[PDB]
Amino acid sequence: MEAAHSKSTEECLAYFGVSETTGLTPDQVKRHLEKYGHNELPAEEGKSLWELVIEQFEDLLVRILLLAACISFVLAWFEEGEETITAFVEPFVILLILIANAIVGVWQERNAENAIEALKEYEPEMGKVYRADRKSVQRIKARDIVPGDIVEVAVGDKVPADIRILSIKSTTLRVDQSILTGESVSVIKHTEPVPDPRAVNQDKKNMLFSGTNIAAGKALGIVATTGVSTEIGKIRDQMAATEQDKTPLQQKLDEFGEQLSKVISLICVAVWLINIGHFNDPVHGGSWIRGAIYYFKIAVALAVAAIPEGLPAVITTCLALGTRRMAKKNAIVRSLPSVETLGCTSVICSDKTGTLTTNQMSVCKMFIIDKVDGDFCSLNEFSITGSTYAPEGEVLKNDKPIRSGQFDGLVELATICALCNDSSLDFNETKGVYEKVGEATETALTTLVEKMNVFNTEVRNLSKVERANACNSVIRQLMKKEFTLEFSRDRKSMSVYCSPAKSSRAAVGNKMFVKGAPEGVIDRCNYVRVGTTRVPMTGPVKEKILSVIKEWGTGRDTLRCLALATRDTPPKREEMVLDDSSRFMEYETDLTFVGVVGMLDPPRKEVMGSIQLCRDAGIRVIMITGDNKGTAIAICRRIGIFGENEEVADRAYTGREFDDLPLAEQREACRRACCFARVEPSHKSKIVEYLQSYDEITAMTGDGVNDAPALKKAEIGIAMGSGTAVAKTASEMVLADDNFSTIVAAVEEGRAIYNNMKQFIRYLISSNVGEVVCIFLTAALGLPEALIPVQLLWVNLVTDGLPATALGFNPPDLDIMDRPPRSPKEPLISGWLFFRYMAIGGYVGAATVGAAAWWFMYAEDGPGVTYHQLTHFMQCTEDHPHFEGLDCEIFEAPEPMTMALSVLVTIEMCNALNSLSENQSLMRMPPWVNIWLLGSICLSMSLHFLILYVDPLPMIFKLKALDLTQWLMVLKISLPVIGLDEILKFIARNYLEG
Ligand SMILES: C/C=C(/C)C(=O)O[C@H]1C(C)=C2[C@H]([C@@H]1OC(=O)CCCCCCC)[C@@](C)(OC(C)=O)C[C@H](OC(=O)CCC)[C@@]1(O)[C@H]2OC(=O)[C@@]1(C)O
Ligand code: ALF
Ligand SMILES: [Mg+2]
Repeated sequence: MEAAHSKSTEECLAYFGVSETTGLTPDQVKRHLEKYGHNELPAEEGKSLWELVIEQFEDLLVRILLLAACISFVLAWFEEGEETITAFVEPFVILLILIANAIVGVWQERNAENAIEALKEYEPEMGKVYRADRKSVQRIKARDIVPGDIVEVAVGDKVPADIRILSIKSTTLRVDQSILTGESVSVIKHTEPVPDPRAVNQDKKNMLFSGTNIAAGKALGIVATTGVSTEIGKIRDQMAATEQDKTPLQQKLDEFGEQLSKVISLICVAVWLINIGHFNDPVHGGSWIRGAIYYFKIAVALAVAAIPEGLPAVITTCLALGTRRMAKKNAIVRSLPSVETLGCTSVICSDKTGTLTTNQMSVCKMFIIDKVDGDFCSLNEFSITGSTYAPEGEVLKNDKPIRSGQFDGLVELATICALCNDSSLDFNETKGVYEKVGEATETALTTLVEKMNVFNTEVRNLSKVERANACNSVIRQLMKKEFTLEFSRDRKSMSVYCSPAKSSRAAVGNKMFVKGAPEGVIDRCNYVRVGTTRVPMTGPVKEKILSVIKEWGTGRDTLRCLALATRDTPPKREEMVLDDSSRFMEYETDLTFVGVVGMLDPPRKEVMGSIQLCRDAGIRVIMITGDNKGTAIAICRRIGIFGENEEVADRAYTGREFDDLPLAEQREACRRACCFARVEPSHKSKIVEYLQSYDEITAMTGDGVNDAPALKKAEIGIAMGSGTAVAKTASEMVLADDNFSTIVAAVEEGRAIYNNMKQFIRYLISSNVGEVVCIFLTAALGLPEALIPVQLLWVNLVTDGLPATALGFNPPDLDIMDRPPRSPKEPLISGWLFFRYMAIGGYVGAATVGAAAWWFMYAEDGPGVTYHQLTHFMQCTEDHPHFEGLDCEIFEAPEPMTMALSVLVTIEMCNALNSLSENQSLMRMPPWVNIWLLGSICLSMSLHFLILYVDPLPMIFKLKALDLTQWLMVLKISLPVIGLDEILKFIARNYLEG
């Protein structure tokens, strides 16, 4: 039934044609069960083991490096016995790394908790219905409940489905709807209709929502909707349909390989144009079948030279280490890719209760009457410190500590708070903290009484377990609570009947202690207590009292206020009719006003500061809460989201108000407003989405089940360490410490990491440039292969793979948190940096090819072959005449190729020092600042030797160690790089900007 909250009890029964007295028939149940399905949230299992892997290859650069791997195997057959000892060493290491990351890849992702699983933990296994099937109530499987069922709920019960309340059995039905509002306070339901068809959950006080629980009372209702058609279902649907977007960095990479596929494809065809001068001459020394082999080989070369493999492993390494670092800072990162995105945050959306606040109601102000005299009435106001349920704190009179026991009014105020209470305190020994037992607004009263210690009870030596209710028990010993007149909706107050301890039932001196909404209570008072005396309530006194209640109830504190009173001469136990509550208000009459207490859920101590720091980093903070607007705005002023006196008419909205604005208005509203109150779960995700429609990287921080959709939606969802499992499993990070401050340090860590990732992302890609310049030259220039695609891999995995990981340790800046969030679009390489790496790029390309063509012409132990007979090195065994000198097997010699690889390596070992800073001369910025980089270059050079000496290696790589005569040469061809880029680093920093 849609909109059951807007209809009457009769209309709802009619709608399904059911009897409140008998319930559905076995037929009706079967028909409904088929028409609506089972009352269950569809389970969503994670991707299978097979999927995870396949998804691994889904990457373009990965599918291009795989295609080349195949062509590298198809042509792995065509080979003779000269090198028949190593023919498939390439098709091996090419797919070895592919399946290496693929496998490991799934070793991180397949390890994740499911949010819907956690969510279904709010689904009860059992429910209670009245089926025509039989007379007494049946207890069946919740999933077997259907719309139209007549259900019964009782205190402690976890509501089975979205139900329209039919009849409330007790005086009141109290419900905890924190899974939908994040507020634990008991909501008092009723059965009357709620007209507005757009009423938010907080407004549907005639409905019971699946997943919530009964705090107190017994009720009968009719099921309106089940399964995914419930409020918890919408939460479930927003979490199912999600799939976090690709981080900003991943997009830059996906863009890179998006072009690499175009550039390479274009370079191949490019070289093709330079191979038309051999197609003309009518020669049969190379058929088409053979003629194609050339291209498929040069292609596999370009691919392995372009695709900067190894990077995917360098990144994962930096992040993994960062995560360990952040964990030390109390920030558990569940999604590595989010670490980078957190530094790029411009807006932080935050839940209020239990996130910005402690979620522990605390009484911080209270007053009693001082003296009365005609139109003059003065109050004794006090303040109480303490923001938790712990009995730690003091009572302040004018900011100066005092003893409550001195004031008689406070002895009575405390007596009422201890007696007119159904809650208590408890010390959780396992957790080492004090926790409430029962309602929060009542435990605040319990806690206040322990702090006041109006009878000066000796408590310093009691165990924390016994300290929890010490002072309350003392008071419970003075008066016996005969019975309590439970709260009534038409009274807004509650009272308890008490007789003196150790007196006869006939004895005189009984009292009623009242607690309630100030208006009603104060109006039933005809007297005001003064110390231990009592004088008549008069217009002046009443106005004095109501004036301060008004200030406290709506100010910069907007506190929940309770008036405490007592009936000095209550009715005789007998003449009281307890079974009829409409008679209670009259019993709670002729009252003596005693005092007022003011409470609120405080903010966490370190939140104002944390938000100021966020502001410094150019990050805005917005509040989105299910709690009411008045207290939401109050808290916003207390933590600095609003000015103590700022006008917020257009800067704060309730969910309902927001829903009224048209779409374009809603959007703009998210840019202007900083406080959204009395919202529903989907309102939070919608706000985050609007924020994202302006291309802002938004973080969401919360602790409730109602925060899940938004947490899921935000680029960076951050859950409170001591919050719900649902929130945690939907987040990218968890603040084990529960401090907002931690978020700030995580953003800082996020900015620093990316800065370092920026360098080694350039370093590696840079290297890959010089490589392609090489393969390009020795492709349209005729020359033999200076470097084979089976060597590059090792270089881009171990040679550069080490300096990279070393760069991820560059010392971060100081002004890191004084600059505004960087744009998601900010490119890695462009402008002068595009050219600077273009020069170094082509350079290495010819720096290697030059060392190869050097071992021939201007060489030593090599044939001084002329450049012409060098480029035509092919025509040797076919054209002996023209081209002739030595043996035709000196080209594929392990010398020329082993001369270019030494250059490439020596260059990149110098380029890693050039990447220690964008526009900074290595001389100005000591290349030894990063000790891990120096030691890194060593391990690479040593491994460059090891890949020569130990024969089992240079065999597959086709390399041969060089001596001083040759090695000294490399140092003089690569070393000049600390100049080109050195001069270039001067240009930008002296002719562009700094
Ligand atoms: C792997 C190696 C290379 C050389 C490659 O093809 O990189 C190109 C390329 C695809 C881009 C370019 C390279 O393009 C050129 O250098 C122009 C053509 C000259 C080649 C001559 C043939 C020998 C990057 C690498 O380099 C330079 C030095 O100019 C910079 C940048 O890349 C980034 O910002 C890094 C993103 C991870 C990208 O223009 C980028 O395309 C984009 O979409 C960007 C925005 O990304
Ligand atoms: F704790 Al909330 F909205 F769920 F402030
Ligand atoms: Mg909360």
